[PDB]
Amino acid sequence: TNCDREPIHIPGAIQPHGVLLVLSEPGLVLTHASENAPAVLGNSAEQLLGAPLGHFIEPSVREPLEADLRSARLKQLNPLKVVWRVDGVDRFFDGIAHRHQGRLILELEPSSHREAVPFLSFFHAVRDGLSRLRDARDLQELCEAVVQEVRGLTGFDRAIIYRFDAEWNGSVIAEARDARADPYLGLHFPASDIPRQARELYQLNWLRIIPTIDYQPARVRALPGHGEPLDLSFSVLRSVSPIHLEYLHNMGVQASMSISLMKDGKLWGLISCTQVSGTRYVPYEVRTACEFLGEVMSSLLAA
Amino acid sequence: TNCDREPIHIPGAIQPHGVLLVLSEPGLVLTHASENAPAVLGNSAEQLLGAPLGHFIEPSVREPLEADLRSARLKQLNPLKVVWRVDGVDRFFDGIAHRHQGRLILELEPSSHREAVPFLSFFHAVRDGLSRLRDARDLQELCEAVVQEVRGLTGFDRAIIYRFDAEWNGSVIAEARDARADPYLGLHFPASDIPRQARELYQLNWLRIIPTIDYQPARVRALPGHGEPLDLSFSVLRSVSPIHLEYLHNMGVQASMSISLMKDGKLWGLISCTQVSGTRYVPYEVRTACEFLGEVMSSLLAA
Ligand SMILES: */C=C\C1=C(C)C(=O)N/C1=C\c1[nH]c(Cc2[nH]c(/C=C3\NC(=O)C(C=C)=C3C)c(C)c2CCC(=O)O)c(CCC(=O)O)c1C
Ligand SMILES: */C=C\C1=C(C)C(=O)N/C1=C\c1[nH]c(Cc2[nH]c(/C=C3\NC(=O)C(C=C)=C3C)c(C)c2CCC(=O)O)c(CCC(=O)O)c1C
Repeated sequence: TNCDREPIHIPGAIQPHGVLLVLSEPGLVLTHASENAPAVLGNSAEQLLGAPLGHFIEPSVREPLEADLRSARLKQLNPLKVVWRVDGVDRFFDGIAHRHQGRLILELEPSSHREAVPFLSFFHAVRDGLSRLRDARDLQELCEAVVQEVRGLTGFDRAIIYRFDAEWNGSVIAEARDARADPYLGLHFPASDIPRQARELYQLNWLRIIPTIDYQPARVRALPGHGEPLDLSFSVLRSVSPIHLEYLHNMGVQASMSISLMKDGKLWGLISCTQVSGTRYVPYEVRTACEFLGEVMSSLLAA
Repeated sequence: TNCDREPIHIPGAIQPHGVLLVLSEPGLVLTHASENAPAVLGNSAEQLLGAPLGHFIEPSVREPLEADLRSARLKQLNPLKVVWRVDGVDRFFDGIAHRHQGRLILELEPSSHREAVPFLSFFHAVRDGLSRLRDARDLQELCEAVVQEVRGLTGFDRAIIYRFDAEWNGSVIAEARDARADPYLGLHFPASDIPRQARELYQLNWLRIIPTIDYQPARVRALPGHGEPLDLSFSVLRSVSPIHLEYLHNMGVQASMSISLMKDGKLWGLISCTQVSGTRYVPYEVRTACEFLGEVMSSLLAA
């Protein structure tokens, strides 16, 4: 059987800090809703399933949101501004929507604290980060620049560059760390620690975040006739493989984030961040800044 | 005498769509002010020279603005939010401040129309642009991607990649254009069209914009004992060489913007945009998005 066979893209559940909805097209009827929607949204699955999205959206946000969800050209439009009028009292969310395997999936994460101008942090993060990455004169300086930059933006206890060999064993070739985190720099690990179906998924979906490894997976409920396993390959809230969560627990890690490094269309390595402390709910603008720096580093893996 | 000798970094004047101030440190006393300040700011040079900056700033913006100007770490903090309370009635500006040759220069450009969330356009421009640049498989596709991207963001009639040879002659190696603009693709030009002191300045200051070639230069006035030619090398409002403005007039160009392409610390080429139509007051977020794409392209000039 071994490591490579557990699926991972169809867990049937999400990480409960956000809500996952599936929307029909073109009508935007909710055909799936994750069952943590009462805690996060103020509505039940029963109120949600089969209702049109617009019924729950503050009316002045509604028309542009529906226009974006139908756009196809959908991020490029992410993040979507979603304002949920429940009882009502608005709740504010960043929507990340995508199409995959014929379904339109909308993920909702509570909008960040502040007031502190939208997208200003991303502007500074990628400008300052790009010039630090360009200062690097070789691969090893590039790696150290990225890991210092990502740890600064996220606050993670540890950030490494994890590089794959021929073979798919990995090596910790650069590390930035708080002093509370043991040093993994220089360690090599077998290929099965990131098994083959994970590596294949990470060639397509370049960012994953587990802000706490202790969560109760929120099942995705569906209208009768619907689900059938939801392919969650491109969903940021996808519940991750339980055996990886026990790897993290045994390693003493409470939260994780990694970013794929690509070279010639093939997975080259990861930027891997870990928290030994407590949780790490990285905000949207920070995650996206980090993933953007991973793309820059990936494009600089040349000569 | 010839082309290489006219200075260009000390014209004594600026392009009048913004205001240039020089500030003492640490006290932020205005020692220089451009003479278009009545039109743009609502104050005269006489009211400005020798007054502390804070006297003109809306009080809730004032402390953070002064903190930034003293920071050193100054962009990284650009753009500064500057709210000018004159009579009073607030006016809103993006401040771009820099230190050079011992002076602290603050340039003020009216804040953009809207309402349309700050920095959202930059977020989308650099994300969408980076992935189009990464799609390029060789230098020629890179060049065509950049020129299509920059023309899309700015609306310029023409955008070219202008590459320097051994020698500093130039070649138009890629072009995107409205059909109203004659094609320069494939043309070669002598080194003197971008003379040596311009090329040296452009190795240090990677962006220049002339939103209309028909402007009355606004003299920079100074307190007695002060100016002495203000070195405007890193100032975005620097009035450009009059002979270049007549080159543009004869070429039939009403507005221009170029971005330096760097390779191994040496000027490699320019992204050059021209308007045959009318003016081109490119907004701050667009200019910065374009310059960021120029840095990415510069970093990809490798192998
Ligand atoms: C055969 C089953 C598995 C064994 C044994 C094992 O050790 N992992 C197994 C399955 C598995 N791993 C992952 C994802 C994963 N694994 C890592 C490994 C590391 N994290 C570190 O900090 C270090 C060394 C310092 C290593 C090595 C990483 C980075 C990841 C990516 C996720 C993350 O960033 O935390 C999966 C997929 C989990 C999922 O995507 O659902 C599986 C099934
Ligand atoms: C000896 C004096 C000069 C002669 C003769 C001439 O032709 N230019 C001279 C001086 C000069 N040029 C510049 C800056 C400059 N020149 C160009 C040239 C081109 N623009 C085009 O569209 C093309 C071809 C399609 C060419 C060739 C460019 C792009 C620039 C940069 C400024 C801009 O983007 O418009 C200067 C410096 C002007 C300044 O920075 O003050 C000078 C003195």
